[PDB]
Amino acid sequence: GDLADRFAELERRYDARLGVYVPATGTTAAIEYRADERFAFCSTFKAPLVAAVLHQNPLTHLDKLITYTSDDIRSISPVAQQHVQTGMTIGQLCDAAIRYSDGTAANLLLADLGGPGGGTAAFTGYLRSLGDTVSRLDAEEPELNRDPPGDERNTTTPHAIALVLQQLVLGNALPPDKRALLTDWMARNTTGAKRIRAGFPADWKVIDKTGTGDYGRANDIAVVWSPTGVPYVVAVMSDRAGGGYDAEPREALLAEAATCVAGVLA
Ligand SMILES: O=C(O)C[C@@H]1CC[C@H](NC(=O)Cc2cccs2)B(O)O1
Ligand code: NA
Repeated sequence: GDLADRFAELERRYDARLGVYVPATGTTAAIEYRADERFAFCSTFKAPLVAAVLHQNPLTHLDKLITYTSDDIRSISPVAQQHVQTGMTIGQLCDAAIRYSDGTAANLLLADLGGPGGGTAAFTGYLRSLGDTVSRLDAEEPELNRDPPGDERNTTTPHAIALVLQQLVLGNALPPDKRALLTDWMARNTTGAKRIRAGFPADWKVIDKTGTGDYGRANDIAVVWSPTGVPYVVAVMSDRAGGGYDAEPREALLAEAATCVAGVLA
């Protein structure tokens, strides 16, 4: 259709590979572009990671204090690295993992799921439990960013991650109370002003989880509400693998992709 051609023009203009998935609703068709193609998760996994922790524990667990050392700061950790002396509660870790993409928080929450591979296996299994047979997490931060194009490790697809997020925020994967916490953390995200948010009019609400990696990898997964309160899930994934491991990620690609989506859903 014409929208596919426009996504293709966007890819050509940015010298990038773009993936888009907006699940169909009772009133709207799905928007799909390279939606069954694999893209690195990057920091986007930190949102479903928080859902896994929520899922597996009573809410009182959020008050559990976790201590760690400066040697645990092995990845970009804007919150955790300033709380080595105090520790952080599981809830604070969930907050940081989503709103600041905190990698140490992510690793600690992975550990909290238990089992081999520092909780990476358990994370993947959580996604399996939501019907996702595609996504896989194989390493902790930062080593999960190291995989070259073509390697299936630490990848998802726009389709798979969109349907995960759909079930988590809009569906019944979580009880409404836990769902509200996940939603609130994504709502107050600090990292996403220049991506999906930048492509929707100000009277639309946007909650989201960003990620950035090597090979120009830039993702955003969002739930948006129209001015009338109609929700949609918008997953946008990109890389610029053609330019090499140090290709510049382009936030503006995601904003423009989201603009194209907002045009269809207005
Ligand atoms: O939310 C965002 O968009 C940024 C977030 C930062 C932590 C994670 N990145 C890393 O830890 C290393 C990186 C490689 C290339 C860039 S940062 B994550 O994937 O992305
Ligand atoms: Na500190």
